[PDB]
This record gives sequence, C-alpha cells and structure tokens, in this order.
Amino acid sequence: VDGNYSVASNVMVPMRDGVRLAVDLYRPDADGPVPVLLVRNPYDKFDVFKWSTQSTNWLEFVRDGYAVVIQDTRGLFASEGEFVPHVDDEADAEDTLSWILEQAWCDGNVGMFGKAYLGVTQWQAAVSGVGGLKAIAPSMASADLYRAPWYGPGGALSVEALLGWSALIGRQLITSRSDARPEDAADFVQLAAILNDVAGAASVTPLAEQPLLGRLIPWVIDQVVDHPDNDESWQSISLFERLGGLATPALITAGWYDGFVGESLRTFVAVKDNADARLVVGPWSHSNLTGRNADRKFGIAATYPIQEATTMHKAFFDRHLRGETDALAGVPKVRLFVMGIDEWRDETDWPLPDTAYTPFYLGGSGAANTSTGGGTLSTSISGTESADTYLYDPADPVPSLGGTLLFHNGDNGPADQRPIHDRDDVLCYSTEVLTDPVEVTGTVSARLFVSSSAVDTDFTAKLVDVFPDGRAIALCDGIVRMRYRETLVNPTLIEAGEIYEVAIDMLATSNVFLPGHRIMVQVSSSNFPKYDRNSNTGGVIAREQLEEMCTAVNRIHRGPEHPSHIVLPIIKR
Repeated sequence: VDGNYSVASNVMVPMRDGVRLAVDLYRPDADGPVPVLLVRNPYDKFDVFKWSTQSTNWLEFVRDGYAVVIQDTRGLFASEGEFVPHVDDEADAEDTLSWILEQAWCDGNVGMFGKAYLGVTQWQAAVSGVGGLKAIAPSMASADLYRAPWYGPGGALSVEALLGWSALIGRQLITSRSDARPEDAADFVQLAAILNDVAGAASVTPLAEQPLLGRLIPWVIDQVVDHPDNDESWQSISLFERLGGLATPALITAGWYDGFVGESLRTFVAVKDNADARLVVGPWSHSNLTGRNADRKFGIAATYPIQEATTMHKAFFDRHLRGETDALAGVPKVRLFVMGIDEWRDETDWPLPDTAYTPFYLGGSGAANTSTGGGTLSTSISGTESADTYLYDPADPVPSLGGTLLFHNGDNGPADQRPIHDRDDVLCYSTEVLTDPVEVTGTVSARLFVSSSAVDTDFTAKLVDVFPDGRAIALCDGIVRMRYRETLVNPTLIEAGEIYEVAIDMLATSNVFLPGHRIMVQVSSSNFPKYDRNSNTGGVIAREQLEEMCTAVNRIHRGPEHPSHIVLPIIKR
C-alpha cells in the first residue's frame, strides 16, 4: 500500500571497530528496494519532534516511498561506545552508509538531511567516497568546525556557543542515564544555571577551569579551550579542503543570524562548480526560525517555510536519488530572503553575479565615540588624517546584542543596538539619511588601520541598519584577534603603537537599506560573550585570571593615508 510504512526501533548497526550504533528504520510498505535517507543525530533518534520542525516534514518522504534511517551517533542514547564530538563521525558514517547499501530494502541510492550538528555529519559522510551517497541536504551547518561554530575566521573563541552547547549535552547525558547518579540532580540544576546566564558562566576566569562541564565532557577543555590556534586537531576534523574534490549535490540552507552562516555559505561556493548545489538563506537565528524578533518583524513569509522546504528536498532527492531528470524544473539555484524589502527573491548564483564590492570609508569631524560622535561613512576617501581612540577594558566588554549568538540570547538576531550606543568604546560611523535604496547582499568585510598599546587585542566591526524611528538593527558582524591577523595557524604578536592594516571577516548579509534609513558601522574591541574577551597581554587567553589581564588603549586610523573602510557588496537593480 502506497503511503503506508513501518518503523523498526533500535536496529543495531556494527561499526568497523565492533561498536554498534542504534538506528530506527522507517521503511515504505513496498515490494523491491527503495532509495534511502540517513540522519545522524546526537540528540536521540527517538525524539523526532525536537528538530523536525526546523527541517522538513520528512514523513512525506516515507509516504512517497523513501526509507528513512535515523541513527544515534556513537556513545549516545541507544548507541554503544563513547561520545566525543566530531572525531568518530567520518568513519561511523562511512560504515553506516556501507551497511545501508547492503540491506535488502536499499536500492543503491542514499541521501541525507538535517540541521546544525546533523548537517555537519552530512559533510563528514560526504568525504567518505561512498558512491551510493547521491546527495546531501546540510541545513545551517559547517564543514570547518573551527570556523563555525567553535572559533571563527577571526581567531576568537565563540565562548557562549561552547558553554551553551556543552551544558545542553550534559543535561542530555544526565536525563538519559539508566541509573541516576547521586550528583545527577545537582549537576542538572547547575547546568540550567549556565543556560540561564551564559554570559555569567563565560565570565569566570580562568576560562579553562570548568569543574562541571570539563567533568561531564572533557572535550570542552581538551579540544576546544586548549586549542585556540587552527592547528592539526582542528584540521583533522575539518572537511572543507576536501569539498573541492567532491561531486556530490548539496541542498544548503543558512540563516543571516545563524551561528553557522559564514561556513554554510562557503560550503555552497566550494561545491557549486562540481555538482548541483542549491542555496536557501532565510533571516533566521539558530533557535528562532519564526521571523519575529523583539524589535524587528520580517513578516509571516519569513517564517521557516517547512512545507516549501519539504517540497524542495523531495524534488532534490527525486532528481539525484531516483534519476528523475526534470524533478528540479522551476526550482531556483539560489533563494534569499532579502531583508529591508523583506521579500524572498531568486538568484542564479552566490555571490550574486553583479556584486560591486564597494569601499565605504570611515571619516568625520571630531571623535567618533558613541552614536552622537562625528563618525561618517562615505564612498569617497576621507580628506583629513584623523584617529579615534578608546579604552578597551576586559572587565567591561561590549555586551553581545543579537547577531549570530547561539545560546546567550540567541533568539533576537536583528537586535536594536541603542542600549550600547552610549559606550565610549563603541565607535559609530554612518551615512547621511538615504534618499534612494541601497542593497547590500553578499559577503561583508572591513579593512581597518589600527594600533594598540597592547601586544595583542581584538577589533570588531558590526553593520547596522538605522530605521527612521531610531531602531539601530544589527545585520552582520565580525572580529579579528590581532595575533591571528595574518593566519589562524601561526600567530604572532604586534608592536605597541605600530599601525597595522587588518581585515575583519563580517560573514554575510542581504539587506536593502530603504529611503530614510542610514548605513552604520560600529567598531570596538570586544563583543562578549559572542566571542571571548582578549586579555590584551599576548598570553594564553583562556588560562588568564581577570586580574592578570590588562586594559588597552586602541585606535582606529582614518584618512587619505590610512583609508579604513568597510567593503559592502552593493547590488543595483
């Protein structure tokens, strides 16, 4: 009977090392083998409601004759072994795909889908070289775990991401225990205390001293906190350099305020030339897919469109797993939610073909400190050589507000920035009020001429849409940790007082700045706890006591000889 299926629970699948991973099998009631979809999940295969609303109505796949396999990753829930994030998923996926292809009900075509960690596991499957894997659909995910979600292209630790995710894993571990331990109740209460105040949890120094999280999951320190450089421990789990050699179609989803957005987009660029890649980018954060935020509404069309996503995935799998050559007719290559006009729009490529990478130069009379300073943005080079100066004190960092936060207030991406506009360490530069719309859609970076009294420090840049009513809405932002200014791999310190030209990777955005709005940039030296705070010492930042840290007098240089600017991807239509 078409539309009918059965579900077998806890089918144990043996890995190469003998450890068995548990899967559930959703198999259509049909004669003959069927195409198969695999989901590798660290959050309990049984608990399909926890993630499915952020993905697809995938039971439609099963009713339409796909088999679906959902697997507990190694060491979690019904699976045997020991859980350490990322390090076993390449081999475990290869073995799992091999097992699936052997089964009587598999017709030789496997795909995957899933979000975040369930999207990472698809890139880790895709590098296995198993021919039966015909397509993947990694949503809001990354193929380079240093660059997202644990560190970033700027070389700063995403501390709220680390601590928030570790705490959720700890609670998961405790809730899943066969026999409760005497300390479970208290551990559970204190993991909730981390999740209720992630910035406070991230404020304890030394950062590397994590008595609770380091005990429940030592990888927190042993891998992430102890490896601030993009070293072999990170490269060993990175998939990115191998993506260019694949020929695997990929349906890639991202969100403009999602923690993985920079790496999600880079996977699309890395695979688009060798197979059928697809891009969908909505205005979502990792945990807020509604399109509604405290001070910014994108309209109901911005709500994660799960039914259209289901239709698109099925069309995608029909083309690549069933060989239905016309299945993707009418489906665009790229589909972006363009903010400002707040509309979905089809494109033929990402980056957009006619992108004009345009410098907007920092300038203005007087000091650019606070939103009532003199800072300007202009497409013309500033005529007068000036400099803006502020004190970055690690004990008083600029609080994170919106952006791509994951667990610390991570449901308000397009956050109003006015609560930090008064800060002397927040330099503001903006255009005049616009009389014509300006569309900025693409990757965004800054090039700043900076100097410090310290031998290391951070510099941040944040792009902002100023509304007529005064709302200053965050778009995209980035950081550069000065020791990593040239390389994330082999850092060197800087000379106090010397001027450096540094790039700040500000990820990406799609926004039409409408008439009556302004384009604004904030520059500073902290963004906490989105990023951990630089100690301004050149030390091992995560091993320093707050007392051991130094303040830094930092300076942005701007003028004809130091033309600091933000590079905006301008689209004109």
